[PDB]
Formats: sequence, structure tokens, C-alpha cells
Amino acid sequence: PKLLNRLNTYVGSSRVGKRFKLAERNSTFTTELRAGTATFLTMAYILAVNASILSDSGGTCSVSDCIPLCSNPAIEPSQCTGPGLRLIQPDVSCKFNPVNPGYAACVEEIRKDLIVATVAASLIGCVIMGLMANLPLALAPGMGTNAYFAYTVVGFHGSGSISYRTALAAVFIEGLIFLFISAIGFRAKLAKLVPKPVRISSSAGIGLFLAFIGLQNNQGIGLVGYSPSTLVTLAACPASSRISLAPVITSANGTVSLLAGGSVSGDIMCIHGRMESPTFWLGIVGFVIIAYCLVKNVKGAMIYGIVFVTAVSWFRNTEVTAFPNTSAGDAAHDYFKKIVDVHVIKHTAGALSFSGINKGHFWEALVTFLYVDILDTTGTLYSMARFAGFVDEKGDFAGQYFAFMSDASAIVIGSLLGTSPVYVFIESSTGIREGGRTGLTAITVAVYFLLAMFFTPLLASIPAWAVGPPLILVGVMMMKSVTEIDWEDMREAIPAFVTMILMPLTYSVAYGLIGGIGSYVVLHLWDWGEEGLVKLGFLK
Amino acid sequence: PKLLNRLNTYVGSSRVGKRFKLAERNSTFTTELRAGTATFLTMAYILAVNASILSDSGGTCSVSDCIPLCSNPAIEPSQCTGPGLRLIQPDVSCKFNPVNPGYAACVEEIRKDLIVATVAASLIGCVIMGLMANLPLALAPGMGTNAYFAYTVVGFHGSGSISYRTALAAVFIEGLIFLFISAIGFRAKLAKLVPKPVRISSSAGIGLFLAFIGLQNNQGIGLVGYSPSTLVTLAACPASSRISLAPVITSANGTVSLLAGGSVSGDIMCIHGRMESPTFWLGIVGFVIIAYCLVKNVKGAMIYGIVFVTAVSWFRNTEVTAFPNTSAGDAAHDYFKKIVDVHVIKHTAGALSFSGINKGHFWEALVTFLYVDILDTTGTLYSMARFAGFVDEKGDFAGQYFAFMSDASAIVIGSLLGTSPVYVFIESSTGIREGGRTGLTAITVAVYFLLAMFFTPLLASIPAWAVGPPLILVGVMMMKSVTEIDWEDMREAIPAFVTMILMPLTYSVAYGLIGGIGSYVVLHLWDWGEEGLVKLGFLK
Ligand SMILES: *[C@@H]1O[C@H](CO)[C@@H](O[C@@H]2O[C@H](CO)[C@@H](O)[C@H](O)[C@H]2NC(C)=O)[C@H](O)[C@H]1NC(C)=O
Ligand SMILES: *[C@@H]1O[C@H](CO)[C@@H](O[C@@H]2O[C@H](CO)[C@@H](O)[C@H](O)[C@H]2NC(C)=O)[C@H](O)[C@H]1NC(C)=O
Repeated sequence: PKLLNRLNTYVGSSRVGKRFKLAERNSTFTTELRAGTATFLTMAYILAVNASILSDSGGTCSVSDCIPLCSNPAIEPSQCTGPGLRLIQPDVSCKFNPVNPGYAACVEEIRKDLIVATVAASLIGCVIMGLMANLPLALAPGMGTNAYFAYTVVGFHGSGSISYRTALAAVFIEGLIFLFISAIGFRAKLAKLVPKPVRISSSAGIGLFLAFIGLQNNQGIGLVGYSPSTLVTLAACPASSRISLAPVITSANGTVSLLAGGSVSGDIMCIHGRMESPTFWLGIVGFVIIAYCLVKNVKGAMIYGIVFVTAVSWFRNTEVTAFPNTSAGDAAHDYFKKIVDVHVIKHTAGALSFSGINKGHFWEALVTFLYVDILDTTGTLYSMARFAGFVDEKGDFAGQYFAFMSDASAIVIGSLLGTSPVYVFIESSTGIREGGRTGLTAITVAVYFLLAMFFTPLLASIPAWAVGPPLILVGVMMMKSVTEIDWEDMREAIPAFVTMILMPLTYSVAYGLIGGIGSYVVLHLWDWGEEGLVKLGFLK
Repeated sequence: PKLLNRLNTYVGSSRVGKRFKLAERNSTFTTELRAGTATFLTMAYILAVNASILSDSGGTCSVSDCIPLCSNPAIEPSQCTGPGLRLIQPDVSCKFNPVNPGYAACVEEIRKDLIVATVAASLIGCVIMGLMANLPLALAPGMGTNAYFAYTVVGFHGSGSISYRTALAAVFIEGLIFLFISAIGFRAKLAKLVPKPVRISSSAGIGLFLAFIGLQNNQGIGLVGYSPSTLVTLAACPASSRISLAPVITSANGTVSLLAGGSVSGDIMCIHGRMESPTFWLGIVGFVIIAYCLVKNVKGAMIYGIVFVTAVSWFRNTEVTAFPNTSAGDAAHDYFKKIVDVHVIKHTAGALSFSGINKGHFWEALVTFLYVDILDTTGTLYSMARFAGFVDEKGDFAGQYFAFMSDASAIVIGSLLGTSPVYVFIESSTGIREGGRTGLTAITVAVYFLLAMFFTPLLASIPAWAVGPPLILVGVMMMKSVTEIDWEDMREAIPAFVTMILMPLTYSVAYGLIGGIGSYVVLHLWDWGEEGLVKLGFLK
């Protein structure tokens, strides 16, 4: 007949085809390849978004990486010898605005390491899922968990309460816990520990958090900036018209300023020219492109928007350039010039540290990882199984046990490589829509991720306004869970609203979950006491 | 029979009963009184929330009422005569932190005016609806437009782009516009001008906006404070541990500070003691009290939470006191000590000013008032008519012509008295449930508002953490509109999400609507262009 059908029959009748059970699942070899291609197309925006978001965390960079700076900017530090001229030893302020050039270079190196680590963790998770579990599920570091890890647990440039190494240790312990509770088979049981309204509204809260991240300056398009009174107003004026903030002291006459050692912000307050920053408008154009491609059911909408914005930003001498005429910009362009590069992780791999176990914030972060990973994993696996028709009358899909162990092992490996916990994604459904039924789809996605290596220079040149609109639209897609919340019932509307609004407003998934669980418990205390008295018999 | 039944039969056969059509609507006199009481109880939280929010707008006064301050705080301004000692002329910074004692005298005096103006607008609006339209609809300044008028159009202490007097002129003209388009009868027709996702998600966006205000410091319980990096984190540390911010200049060596004339913020940045401010915990207790009463279907849930928090804050020497041991706090207690007082509006009444018509921000606010009021009034009235069974097969409720013209007339009067536009509340549905059918219910609510006067001292003593949880819980109830947004459709999910999220993030209803309408128009340009070519005939 045709060469394509000959290939399909040869693969299906071979040992590898029988091992993957292609015949018993009615999926051919090329069907699995097409499903993997579609899954990678709908998933590959991670290679930009997750790597950049983890890059904001600062990685393993510390104050030791900041170089001493001369008294005046006009003299290079080696020539900083003269009257009234001295070199300033770095402090904790070296990490934040104005960022020490040494710390910035360390952050770029960490960005390359984290691109490679994210790709490697996704590859290893996909391979484990395809081989050990034999399911068309593609694994990659999660969106909300990654954002929580970077901006809340470790914070921007390590401003959080837990260091990056200790957060990696938390992720590793979380993976070990999942391995333990999935070897027994209790993950389905712990999928009911959390309250229902919290369970549904956590996704919408995480989506709002991601959209708010995408509406900021350091990794979004702008449009949300500091306000002295209202605390948040319309940003997206040009970067030349943005100024920093430092804490001050007020008195009954005038504002005698400068609390010494105060943490100066970035460039968040807009002085004039609102709605005029070209980077924000380029982000809006990419947003429109992604939105149209999502409306038209075009696979890779996120990819097309990111690529368009990044390619416009790759030009050297524009206002939207990703390589400004600076030493750091010149280095970024020099690294981007070599299109293909094989990068070896040097700082992030094996960067675990169990020193901060005793701290309360460590356990808060670990419990948050447990809760969020449980919700995402149990929801997505059963949604996928319903998509693929693997759900029987009992409600299981045969390989669920190995699927959960694969996810836990992939989380452990990602922690060892130095990334946020890795999930099966909802976009895996795309492959299932394309006919993907066996683990060969995961193998194909892993091969695509492998080819996504040797392209670190193209992935490290993706600007913030390119990361940008993908976050907003990911939040839009996550928002759809609000439909099955009974907003008429206050016992369910109040905890759900509280969770959903605290995640973006406290800027913390942990704080949103804690607030929602506390509100649920408080609002149901009366009912639980009534039921306890009824069981005891004081009431009828 | 009974004296109660004798009263019902006497009025029903009287001229007043026949004019109100009690017999033809099967509602008795006491039924309207119970309905009016239930409507007032369900909506009485405006007497706390409304006046407080408009008070933050700064009212009518300006830097002219800030008093000159001595060089040092330790010397009273009259005794400010000595070597190196001088009186500081007030500037625009007198209005903001640290607030000039002269300007702080306004807000207390303006708050008393805005308590009466809120009641008088509510009283007159209820009477006109009760008499001219004969419907059980209670009119009061809207919750969402209140916050937009105070915090966005005029801004906190007049920091916005439009002065309070000009914003009143916007409301007056905006009131005239409906009076014109309701006399013709087109207000039903303009209910379709807005896109469907924008109309539905505007309520949820406003609810997020209102809950966002309830989580701030100047009008809420706290728990949301400034962050140097993330721009929002967990506030609600004690007020002694909050510090201000002033814009600064960064260089390549160090942050040489103080952009001269920069707008110093309030007390938004928390240094330590997070989750330890007693005022926030008092608000949470009030939040729990309202939530349980809302759950238990207890009428007046908002008031009980407001009253309990306000009553605890009335004690003089606690950490949650509403009258701190200051000169302003002593004056607040002195005015509170006289329980009953008849207040005459002296600054706010008739404070219109058409000087700023030519400015663009004036028309942005006026059109935003026009849009917001169209969605609120048309949606509420038909929901009320469905509740009261006044909707015929044609979909009208007979007295709709005067119902819209009554609402327009009340808005004009409210602007003259100096409040935000007044609407029929959704809480008007409450009295309809107990049997409110004629305009006598509105008269009864009007009488209660009359009794709400002579209690300005008790209403001007309501602290920010008492306003607080009602705003959060009003945001919860407004959030129920999300259920009829097709979140599967990106042509509706994206504009709805954008509309919903910009209102609390840009912290502006106008920006949320402009973004949502712009996103709706852009995302439908391809479809409209396709159908335009189909009508022309280039396509099939
Ligand atoms: C860092 O370099 C700046 C110059 O940009 C220095 O700024 C000083 O502070 C203000 C702002 O310019 C001026 O009034 C001073 O004259 C500046 N000093 C000098 C010598 O020009 C600042 O001195 C430098 N900071 C440190 C710690 O050396
Ligand atoms: C305003 O009040 C302060 C006291 O709170 C006055 O004293 C100044 O305080 C700052 C530090 O808080 C010192 O750096 C200044 O040297 C102090 N000034 C003097 C003369 O001692 C301050 O003088 C007052 N400022 C104005 C403009 O009146």
C-alpha cells in the first residue's frame, strides 16, 4: 500500500509495539507521533514561562556573587583608586534594584541552567510516564506551583523567607512523600482531604495569581503599577518614566525620610506617559495573536504569540528590544547569536540543602506543595482518563498506580535538577484528542523536549513582555472552574471567594489556601457541632 | 376581630390605600411595613459603608483649608515665634500622609455632611419611587459606583484627575441623560449597547473591586499591604509597625533618594508583626458574624457585623478604639457622645461645578457612570419584576416607565446633595419576598432612613475595620454572576476575565470596562469582518 501504513504495521507487529500495546489500544505508530506533536505544541510555552519565572527567583545566586562597586558609576571597579574614591562591599541590597552587575550575570547563568533543568525534568518525567506507566501524559513543571515557588517561597531575587536550596529540599521531600503515599495507593484518598469549595476555587485563584504576575513589570507586560494611595493603578508607561520607592518616616511637619537599610523597590511607580510603553503594546499584540489562535482552535497559540513577540524583540536597536545597549544586553545578544548550544547545568543541579527544615516557612511551603500537587494531579489524571476512555465502572484507569509513582519520581528528579514540582498537564488532553493512547505519546513529547535543548540561546532571549500574555491567558483558561461553585450558598461562596481573591492579593497560593480552609472550617463549625450533638443525642 | 386586622381593612378601603392599589395587589398595610422593614434591614449597611467611602474622597475642600504648621511638632502654631522657627505654608501634600490637621477637620465635617446626604438622597429617592412609580423599590447610592466615584474619579483625598465638585457635575449631567433617554423610553434599548460578557462580568469585577477595598487599610481591615518586589503581600500588622513610601532615584552605586515633591504614601508597608493587628482580627470576627448571619438567612446580617465591630471600637482605651487619644480622636468622641443630632449640610449640598467639562477624564467618568448605571438598573428592575410577578408576556412591568424616570430623578437630586448616583438595590428584592407590592414599601424604607438621621454621631463613629468585612461580603454576593459566562468560549472568557480582573488591579471600574470592551471588539473583528464580506457577497 503506502510507506506510512507499512511503517505503522511493522511498528505495531514488532516487540516495541507489543510492549506499548499499540494493537490493544487501536492507536498506530504515526497516531502516537501526531498526538505527541500536538501535546508539545500546546505545552511548549513552558520552555519560556517556567524558565523565566524560576529565573526571577535568583536560583543559587547569593550576596557572594555580587561584586564590589566603585564609589561613582563613572569609574570601572579596577580603576577605583583615588582621593575620596572607594569600593563598596556588597550587601543584601545588591540583589535588588539597582541590581549588582555580578548578581545579574549570575542570574543569567542561572536562567540558562534553569532552562536546561526544566527541559530535562520534563523529558525525564515524560520518559518515565511513557515507559513505566504507559500513558499519553506529558510531564512538565507546573504553572501555579512554579509561580508560588519563585515569587512566594523564595521570592524575587531571593527576598522570601526560604532560600532556593531549602525550597528545592522542600520539593524533594514533597516528592518523597508522594512516592510513599502513592506506593501504598492513598493519593486518591488524600484527594478528598481538602474542602470542596477550596478544591475548585484554588484553580481560579492560581489563575488570577498567574494573570496578576503577567500584568506586572518583572515578568509581565506592565499595566499594573504602584499607587501611593490606592496601591495599584495603570502602569505601562515607558521604562524611562518609572521610579523606585524607599520606606520613609512621617512626622507632624514633614516627611523626614530614609529608614536606613530599607528595601528599595524596582521601577513600579509611573510618573507620566501612561499607556505609552511600546513593550506593553507589543505584549498586547502578542496577547491578541494568542487569543485569536485560541479562539480559532489553533494548536500552539501560546507558542505563536511568544515567538512573534520574541522575534520582534530580537532586533537590537528598538524600544522593544530584548538586548539593550548595555554590557548585560551585549552579553545576552552574544549568547543569542550562537543559535544552538549544549548547556551543562553547573549551579542548579544537586543544589539541595536541608538546613532550613526546622523553620516554619519551610513546612508551610512543603504543605502547600503537597496540597497543590494533590489537587492538580488527581484532577488532571481523572480528566485525562475520562478523555481517553480508560475509566471503567469502578472509576480507575488501570495504570493509575504507576502514573502516580511516575509523577512522584519525576517531582523528585526535578527537585534534584533544581526546578519546581512537575505535573501531568491538562494540555496532555490535546494528544488524547489526537488519538494518543499509549506511552509512546509521552516518548514523543520527550523527544521534542530533547530537541528543545540545543536551543537555550533562543529560549534565554525571551523578554518579560513575551512571557507576559501567556500568563494572562493561562489564567483565563484556569478561571473556568468557577462554574461549579455554588455561589448561592454562602458556606461555599465565601471560602471559594476568599481563596480566589487571597491568592492574587496576598500574592501567595499558601496564604490563599490557608485563608480558604480557615474560612471553610469556621463557617462549618456550627454545622459540625450540631451534627456532633445530634450523634451524641442532645438534639433531635 | 383583631386591632391589627382593623387597621389593615381601614387603610385598604381608604383613599391612600386605593391610590397605592393595596387591594389590587393583595398586599395589606402591615405587609408593606414588614416588607419595608426587611428591605431597610437588608440594605442598612450603606449608612456605614457609603458615607465612609465618599468621605475618603476628601469632599469639597482643598489645600485652602489645610492650616499652616509650625517647624517642629512640639510647638502649637500660634506660639511658633522664635529663632529658627517658622510656619510652613500648606501644599498639595497637606491632603495626604501626614494629613494636615486642618484638612483632617474637613473629612470629619464632610463625613457628617455625606451621612445626611446619603440618607437624604436615599430618602428622596425612595419617596419618589414610592409615590410617582408605586413600586416596592428602595433607592440608595450604589456600592460599586460609590467606590469608583471616591477612589478613582476623585481619588483618596482628592488625588484623582477630577475634583469632587466636577465629579458631582458629572453625576448631575449623567442624571440628566437618563431623564432624557427614559422620558423617551430607550433605557431598555441601551441595555443592549454593552457586550454580553462585559455586562455580566462587570458585576463580578466590581465585586472584586469592592472586596479589594475591604482588604486595604484606609477603608478595610488590612491584610493587603505594599511589597517592594511583589507590590502586594500580607498586611494586618499593628499600625505602629507600618511605614510610608517616597519615590527615590537609583544609580549604579547606591540609591540616592528623594525625588523632590514626590507623593508620600500612607502606612502601607509592614515591617514586622504580620497577622497581629487587633483591628484586623476584630474585622475578621465581624466577618464571621456577618457570614454566619448570611448563611443562616438572618436579615440585617451586615448591620450586626458592623454594629458589633463598631460597638467594640467605641471603647476609648483599647487597641481597636475608634477614638484614639488624639485631638481629632477626642473631637470624634465628643461628637459621638451626643447620641442624637440633626445635621445641616453646609459644604456638600449644591456643590456642583461645570468647570472641568472640557477635560477628557470628566467624560471618562461620566460615560463610566452611564454604563455602570445602565447595567445595574436594568438588571435589577427586571429581576425585581420577576420576583414580584409584575412581568407580563411582553416582558414589561407596567410602571417601568416611571421606575426608570424615578431612578433618573433621584440621581439628579443625589448629585445636588453631593453623593454618588443612586440606584434600586438588589436588596429591594428582600421586601418583595415578605409581600411588598406597592410603593408603600418604599415609603416605609424612606421613613426608616428619616430615623437614620438624628443618628449621625453614631454613624460617623464607624471605623475602617467595621466598614471592612461588609465590602468583602458584598463582593462575594456580586461574584455570583460568573456562572452565566461561557468560560469554554474564549471570545467570551477573555473579555469577561479582562473586565473582571482589571477593575481590582487597575483599581478602576472605567479601566476594567474599557479593557473588556476593547478586548471584546478586537476579538470579534474577524467575525464581524467575515460576516460583513458575506453580506457584501465576497464569501459564501
Ligand atoms: C553614587 O554616585 C552618585 C552620583 O550619581 C553620587 O550622588 C551623590 O548624591 C547627590 C546626588 O547626585 C549629589 O548631591 C552628590 O553630589 C553626589 N555625590 C558626588 C560626589 O557627586 C553618590 O556620591 C554616589 N554614592 C556613594 C555611596 O558614593
Ligand atoms: C520636622 O520635625 C523634625 C523632628 O521630628 C525636625 O527635626 C529634624 O529631625 C530629622 C531627623 O528626624 C533630623 O535629620 C533633622 O536634623 C532635624 N532638624 C533639626 C533642626 O534638628 C525637623 O527640623 C523638622 N523639619 C522641618 C522642615 O520643619
